[PDB]
Amino acid sequence: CPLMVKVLDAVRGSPAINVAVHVFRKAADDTWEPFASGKTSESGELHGLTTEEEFVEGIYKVEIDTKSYWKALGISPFHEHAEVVFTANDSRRYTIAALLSPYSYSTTAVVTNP
Amino acid sequence: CPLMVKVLDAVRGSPAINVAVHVFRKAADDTWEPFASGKTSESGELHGLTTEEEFVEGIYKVEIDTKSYWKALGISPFHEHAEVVFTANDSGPRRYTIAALLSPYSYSTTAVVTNP
Amino acid sequence: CPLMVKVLDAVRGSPAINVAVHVFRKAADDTWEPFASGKTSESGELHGLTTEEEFVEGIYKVEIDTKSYWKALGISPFHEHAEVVFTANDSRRYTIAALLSPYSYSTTAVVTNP
Amino acid sequence: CPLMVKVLDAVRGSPAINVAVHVFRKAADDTWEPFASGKTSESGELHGLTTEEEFVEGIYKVEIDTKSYWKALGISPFHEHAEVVFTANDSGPRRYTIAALLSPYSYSTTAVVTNP
Ligand SMILES: Cc1cc(OCC(=O)O)cc(C)c1Cc1ccc(O)c(Cc2ccccc2)c1
Ligand SMILES: Cc1cc(OCC(=O)O)cc(C)c1Cc1ccc(O)c(Cc2ccccc2)c1
Repeated sequence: CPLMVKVLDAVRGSPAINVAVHVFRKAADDTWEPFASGKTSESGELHGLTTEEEFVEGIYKVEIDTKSYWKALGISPFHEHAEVVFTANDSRRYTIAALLSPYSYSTTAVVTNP
Repeated sequence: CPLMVKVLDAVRGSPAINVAVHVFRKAADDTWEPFASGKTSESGELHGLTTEEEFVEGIYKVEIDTKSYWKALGISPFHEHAEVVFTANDSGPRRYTIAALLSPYSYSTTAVVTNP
Repeated sequence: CPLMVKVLDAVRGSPAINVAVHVFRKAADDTWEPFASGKTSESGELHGLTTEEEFVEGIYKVEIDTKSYWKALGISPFHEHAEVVFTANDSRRYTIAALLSPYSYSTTAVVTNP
Repeated sequence: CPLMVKVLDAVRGSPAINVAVHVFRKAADDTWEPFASGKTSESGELHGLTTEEEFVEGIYKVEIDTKSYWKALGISPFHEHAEVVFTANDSGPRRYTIAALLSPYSYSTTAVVTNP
């Protein structure tokens, strides 16, 4: 699929499982419209968010509900969520990886050619 | 000061200089209200965004304009910005440092929260 | 396999391909002895480093030749290499992930139960 | 001072305090010679490790004792330490800040290199 999300937990050294993830596309009036969502699997992965036909060029936001995830582990977190905003440009499979800690997160993009 | 932002460049091993930073606060009607903004200095620091009086409890969004930064350097980066969103001062006033590390296709953000 | 290495490139947004990786186990006299090595694949992965029988408890070092990798891209790097040192403890597949930038690197461990 | 180390804790959103740091320099015979060592302060900073005179060209290793840090907090971390290895002063004297961010199963390290 053209867009995949992979989330890891830096405290336990494991995939971040059952993390809610919502994806939005920016519309003509500059608001975010829901596009896709899911929960990460047992391997911290979220596949089948979209298809090639639907994933057109545009500005996308991937919002990862980190706060609910830490709350379920009984750990006080800093961030309300993690939000990754990017332009999808035709020329390409996107993997958005995120590494979570209660007071920090990192995100990287892996952009590859089939 | 109660809120400070520090930005580094992981390609150039230097502070990220002249990076625009915009801070918003969630209003009663659930919309983002403009709160303060500024530019990182030669040391990659942004001080003086706010005051103890003005920086009340709330949900804040710190948006770091990573894209314009990379573009001025001739790089086409992945992200539009780096965005940090947090509830501030929920148990009384704290001092927040938002530290960000930038690469063209990655960023990290961390918070240092201390009680004066 | 019990030990896997995955390396990403934060400058290009891609797997880090053809990165030399050497693994060492700490011996009784506190020196590092070569244990395994390889180069990352087209997907930035290095599999088949060791087997369950051979990967006993001990202190391991994973040395990732980041400097040669940046040099091949024509980019000046800071670090001589990236070196991840850990205790492998029985109770477990280890993924060591690393995210590379010329002046920074991060590494995380994903430790999972088959 | 020419070499400074700054350490943060990503679990506690605070400086990493009382972290041991050992610095070595590669000798002529290719072995690591002890160069300087110290403990991070209440701000997670380690200053005064060396001087401009003493900090000559060479390959240096900065070893941050992350394991003892986590253990004193009751965590069993993954890594034995965080180790940064770099050629220093190859085009003349520079000032180096080694910044590290710590989680039990992860760490990041970055370098800020400036020309006084
Ligand atoms: C907050 C701060 C105080 C500080 O005081 C030292 C000084 O400059 O005198 C120095 C620095 C480089 C910093 C910023 C800083 C420290 C560690 C660090 O890892 C980072 C960048 C970072 C940001 C997110 C994830 C990993 C790294 C910045
Ligand atoms: C481990 C892995 C598995 C994976 O699925 C395939 C597999 O499990 O073999 C896909 C990816 C991109 C990865 C690597 C990865 C996942 C999350 C993540 O945040 C990072 C980057 C990172 C690495 C170290 C420190 C901070 C951030 C890499």
